[PDB]
Amino acid sequence: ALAGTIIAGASLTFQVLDKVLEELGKVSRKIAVGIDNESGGTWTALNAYFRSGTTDVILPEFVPNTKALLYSGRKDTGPVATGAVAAFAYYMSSGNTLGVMFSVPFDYNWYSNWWDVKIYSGKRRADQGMYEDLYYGNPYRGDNGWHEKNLGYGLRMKGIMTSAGEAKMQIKISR
Repeated sequence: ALAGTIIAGASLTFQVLDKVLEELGKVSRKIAVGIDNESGGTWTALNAYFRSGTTDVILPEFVPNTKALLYSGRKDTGPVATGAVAAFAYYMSSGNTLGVMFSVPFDYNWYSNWWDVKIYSGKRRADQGMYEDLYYGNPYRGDNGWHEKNLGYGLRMKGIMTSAGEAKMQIKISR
């Protein structure tokens, strides 16, 4: 499989993320995530908190500098009207936590996809609290466009999230 593994950061592309979407099979709401670690140091996976949906893989445990992690999520299978919404976190060698949130709702008539990345001081696990901080703060929209900002601590991020039910999200963390 692809999701749950690490690859060369330079090889992370939309084709790779789309192949991640394909391995999820037949599910109407899913997401493929790829985060390129160019922070200057390795990261260690903490945990993933799913508010909606679930995942069939484990967060890549270690993500050395210059490498990208591949992850995926999906709505619960079957006759349930839900999407894939979660926050997951990585503990960076710098001593702070990278929090990542994605939201792919079941409906788009009154909802869009949203996402955000933020650095928290110390070792912080992903939970409802982190999800709300990221979703109700000032998240980017899954608008098929690239967005970038300073994350503080000498790091910044640039990423993109697509707008449909089968979403792709590519992010790069650079020093």
